[PDB]
Amino acid sequence: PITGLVYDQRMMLHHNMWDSHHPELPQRISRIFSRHEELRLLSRCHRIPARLATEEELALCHSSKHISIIKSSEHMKPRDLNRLGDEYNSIFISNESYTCALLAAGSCFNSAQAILTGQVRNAVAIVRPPGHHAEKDTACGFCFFNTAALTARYAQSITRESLRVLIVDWDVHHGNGTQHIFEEDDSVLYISLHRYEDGAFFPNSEDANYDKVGLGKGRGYNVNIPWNGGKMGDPEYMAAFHHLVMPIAREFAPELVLVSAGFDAARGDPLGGFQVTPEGYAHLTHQLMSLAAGRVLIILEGGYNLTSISESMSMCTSMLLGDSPPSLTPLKTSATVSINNVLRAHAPFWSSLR
Ligand SMILES: O=C(NO)c1coc(-c2ccc(Br)cc2)n1
Ligand SMILES: [K+]
Ligand SMILES: [K+]
Ligand SMILES: [Zn+2]
Repeated sequence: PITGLVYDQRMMLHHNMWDSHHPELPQRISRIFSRHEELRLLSRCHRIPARLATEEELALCHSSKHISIIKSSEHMKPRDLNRLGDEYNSIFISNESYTCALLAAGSCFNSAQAILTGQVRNAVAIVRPPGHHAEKDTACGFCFFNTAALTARYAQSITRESLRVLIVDWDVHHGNGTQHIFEEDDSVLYISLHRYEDGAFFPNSEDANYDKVGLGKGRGYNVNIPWNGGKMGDPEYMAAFHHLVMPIAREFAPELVLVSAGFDAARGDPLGGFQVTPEGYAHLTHQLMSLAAGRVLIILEGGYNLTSISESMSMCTSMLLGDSPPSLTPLKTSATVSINNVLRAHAPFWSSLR
């Protein structure tokens, strides 16, 4: 089977001109890409071309007002760029930000297209800026457009409306935008694992707690796995996958799996404060490959330790390529509490839960 890879160095143009050291660095993606070359993973992949998303494709998830204001930043002066970005929560904008976000989205669209048309079995998308905090009508948390959400809708747009898409968000932060975009949607199952700390961790909303299970026809199709009081690592993530992610995913039976694959839960990351190892990410990837006839697209989200994310994402690509999972302790009490709270909330909706 063939593994696709998409990477375009033009996504490095998006930058913070008032803090050249801001953690969401252009070098995030070049470091990951270089490590794929060093480890001889890139040469094993089918190279998928990048492309710009169109404005009509952005409209699958975003309002015209939001597309209009971000598009207008392409021709702003530095003072106007600073003012606009300070209007959002945790955003910086450069004149290249809009086109880079278009490239991140269209790269993932081409990757989803390649998977669904059978050109490759699975794929990895080394892209920035990230997507999962972006709402229908707002930029937030380094994200302008919700790449993962857009890719789900794009995939349905080129197959059928009811194509079942699982989005597993293992970025350490809650993907508030992805949850809200699909909150009332039973065609897109959103499962997020995130540091929560009783609502006092970015993006700082109780919308991320385990009891937000969806709305309307979407009740049960939104699974939040919030972590509290603990430096969670491989044992907690493996246990969450065993008890929640994989049983629910199997009952949903997705046809396409997208991973909002932040690597800010990795050890070494100062923004996430967790200790998930590269081998841990390999095991999570390997479990997801058992779904959707292997149709898995790994999409970079957050992740800010340049070595950690390069090592971690490389391990995921190795798994997609078919390499054997690498070698990989009981849980903390609060992790057990978190998993039991999700199990109780979702027992009405998922009969396979135990
Ligand atoms: O990686 C992220 N999401 O996946 C992400 C987005 O914004 C932030 C953040 C912003 C300000 C401060 Br202070 C701390 C964290 N992190
Ligand atoms: K998450
Ligand atoms: K949903
Ligand atoms: Zn994050």
